[PDB]
Amino acid sequence: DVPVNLYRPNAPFIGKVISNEPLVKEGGIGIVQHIKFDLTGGNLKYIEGQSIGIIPPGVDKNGKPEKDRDYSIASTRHGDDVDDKTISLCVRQLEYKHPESGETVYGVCSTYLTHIEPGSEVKITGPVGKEMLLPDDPEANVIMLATGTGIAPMRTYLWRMFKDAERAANPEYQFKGFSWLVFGVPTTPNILYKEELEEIQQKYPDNFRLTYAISREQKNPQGGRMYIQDRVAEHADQLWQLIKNQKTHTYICGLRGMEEGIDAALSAAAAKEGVTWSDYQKDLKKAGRWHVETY
Ligand SMILES: Cc1cc2nc3c(=O)[nH]c(=O)nc-3n(C[C@H](O)[C@H](O)[C@H](O)COP(=O)(O)OP(=O)(O)OC[C@H]3O[C@@H](n4cnc5c(N)ncnc54)[C@H](O)[C@@H]3O)c2cc1C
Repeated sequence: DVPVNLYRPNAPFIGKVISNEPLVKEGGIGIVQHIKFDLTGGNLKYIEGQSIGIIPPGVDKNGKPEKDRDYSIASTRHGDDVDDKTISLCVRQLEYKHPESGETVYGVCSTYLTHIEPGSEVKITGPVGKEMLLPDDPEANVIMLATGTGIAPMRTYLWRMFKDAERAANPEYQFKGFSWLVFGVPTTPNILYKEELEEIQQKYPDNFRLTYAISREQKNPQGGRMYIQDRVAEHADQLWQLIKNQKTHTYICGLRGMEEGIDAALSAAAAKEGVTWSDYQKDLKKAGRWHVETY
């Protein structure tokens, strides 16, 4: 049922860039781009929570062809125009230290993508992944814990749940549960898709809650910068009470490092009721109700 590896590295789909828009507003940190690709002329299909590969041009420092890099799909199965013709990505330009030889180092595939022009052809593989799928059950509770580009699979969920055109296109999924996104970014200009998330919470106050952790604008109770683990700690009891429901799913996505603090906070909440979270969590994972994609 789930589409997987309709295209592979040895024979990728050659798509075309339709658009490449900035998601970091003025005064933000770094570069994050929303990139939409044209799927017509191939049979790439996908669903929410999946990823695709991009193969960038060029050779590495050893003269070898650059390999596939994976990116979370940021559009629903229908694409952003709900026409089943496109796919979108949410791509950060990787750049970093002199402690790697040079000045700023720029990631190969992410710089290629963030600066790519409409009309350009791109090698696309996939889709891949079965561990970040949304339940078919419209009454499920969905907790979403995202930092940075980890917003990508959450966008596919929330758009399927809450976009008018999606609801009209998806007879069998009329979401009536409760979802709660905790989203960590450094600044308010760095809140990817801010306007549309806040629009969704406004329209569906009983079905969507939005919580920000903004490190350059907020301090945790210990006086440090506010991170997502701080917000999960602040709301640990609320989150644990939701997690106790047999129909609750939790999704974690972002750059690696968030999980440790999320676990310590939930562990303290569950312990009050004589539950060891690490054991409860293994069971959730086994049941397919604890989903993690970090990188
Ligand atoms: C399942 C999955 C989904 C992903 N989804 C997304 C997504 O939606 N959006 C997105 O932007 N990315 C996503 N990523 C990461 C993405 O695949 C690429 O790793 C990333 O874009 C960087 O690739 P590059 O080609 O730009 O960098 P490369 O040129 O491949 O450079 C990467 C290398 O630089 C180093 N490095 C990384 N960060 C630092 C740092 N600050 N300090 C020091 N060295 C560093 C390491 O050596 C790393 O191997 C995802 C990864 C996976 C596995």
